Order: sequence, then structure tokens, then C-alpha cells
Amino acid sequence: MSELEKAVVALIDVFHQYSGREGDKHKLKKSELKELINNELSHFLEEIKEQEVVDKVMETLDSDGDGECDFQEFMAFVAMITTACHEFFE
Amino acid sequence: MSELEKAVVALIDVFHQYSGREGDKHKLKKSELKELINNELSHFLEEIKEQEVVDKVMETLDSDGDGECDFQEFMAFVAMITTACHEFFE
Ligand SMILES: CC[n+]1c(-c2ccccc2)c2cc(N)ccc2c2ccc(N)cc21
Ligand SMILES: CC[n+]1c(-c2ccccc2)c2cc(N)ccc2c2ccc(N)cc21
Ligand SMILES: [Ca+2]
Ligand SMILES: [Ca+2]
Ligand SMILES: [Ca+2]
Ligand SMILES: [Ca+2]
Repeated sequence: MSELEKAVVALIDVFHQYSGREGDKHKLKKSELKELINNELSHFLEEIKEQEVVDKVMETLDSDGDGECDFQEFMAFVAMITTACHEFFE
Repeated sequence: MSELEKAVVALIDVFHQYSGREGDKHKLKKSELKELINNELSHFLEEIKEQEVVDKVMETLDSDGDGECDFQEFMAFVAMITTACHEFFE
């Protein structure tokens, strides 16, 4: 597969590596989202060390209000992070 | 870097491999978008062989109406493709 398809595959895989840890295996709860950011986005986002930051990130990306981040909400988060990186440089 | 960061990097790179071919080097015109889909998404999207399909895809993703796909519009397209794949399986 192409580099773009490898990226799509990796996005799906990372989501599940974190969503499938606890509770609803199809969504990210706060602790899963914190670990995803801290382990997988260390070059793009500041490490999260405070509950208030976890809470604010989840609040910002939880579009449907159910308290967790589903796959569509995760992809919107990825788009936001990627666009912010691009805008930093361009 | 992590697998997620490699994916972010690949998304930026593929965009530029296609946007930087012709005209505005920061946006995808129709021909650049067609080649991106045909060369890089052959496992996820049907090959485009008709002008009418090119036109419809651009119309659908060109949120700001300027006739080209910028980086933010491309990331929305990636999110849409990735979410559609996920929903096919889940
Ligand atoms: C069955 C869907 N699906 C896919 C999946 C497979 C193929 C394409 C898209 C997603 C998946 C893909 C990866 N990498 C990691 C975990 C899961 C997963 C985990 C749980 C579940 N209940 C469904 C899951
Ligand atoms: C200067 C921005 N920037 C980046 C870039 C570099 C680092 C981070 C994000 C984007 C870039 C990254 C890749 N892979 C391929 C092409 C370009 C590119 C091409 C043209 C341009 N005028 C700016 C460009
Ligand atoms: Ca979970
Ligand atoms: Ca939600
Ligand atoms: Ca161009
Ligand atoms: Ca546009």
C-alpha cells in the first residue's frame, strides 16, 4: 500500500490500541485519551500532567457530549492537530 | 517518532507531493486531486476515469468554494475516507 494508506491504517490502529483498554472498547475515555496524547503525540503536543488539561481536551473534542471520544471525534482531533502543525510551518 | 506521528508526517508529505505539481503549490487542483486518489488510495476508493467524477469529488470537498482543495480541506477528506472505512468494518 501507499504511504497515505499506511497512514490511514495507523490512525485506525492507534485509536484501537487506546480505546480497547477499558470500558467501552470502541471509545476513548479520559484516561485512554491522556495516554494516547502522552505516548503517541510527544513531538506535537505538550505532555499532560494535570486533570484539568485532560478534562479540557475531552470537552473540546467530545462533539456529541457523551463524555468519550469516538472514532469520528478522534479523526476530527487528528485533523485539528495536523492542520495546526501545518499552519505553524505554512 | 510514534506510529501516529509517522501518519501525521505522511499526510503532510502526500499533500505536498500532489499540491506542489502545478499552479498554486499550496492547493490541489482537479488534476492533482485525481492523481492523488488514483495513485495513493487505490485500496480505499474506486479509480477515477471520468471528468464528472473528478468534478463531483472536488465539489464535495471544496468547502470554501475557491475551486481547489487546500490542506484543511484535504484533512477533512482524509477524515471522511478514514471514518467511512472504519464504519464499513465497525
Ligand atoms: C472489526 C473492526 N476493528 C478493527 C478494524 C479492522 C479492519 C478495518 C478497520 C477496523 C480494528 C483494527 C485495528 N487495527 C485494531 C483494532 C480493531 C478492532 C478492535 C475491536 C473491534 N470490536 C473491532 C475492530
Ligand atoms: C515549509 C512548509 N512545507 C512543508 C512542511 C515542512 C515541515 C512541517 C510542515 C510542512 C512541507 C513538508 C513536506 N513533507 C513536503 C512539502 C512541504 C512544503 C512544500 C512547499 C512549501 N512552500 C512549504 C512546505
Ligand atoms: Ca475505552
Ligand atoms: Ca463523544
Ligand atoms: Ca497545485
Ligand atoms: Ca477550497
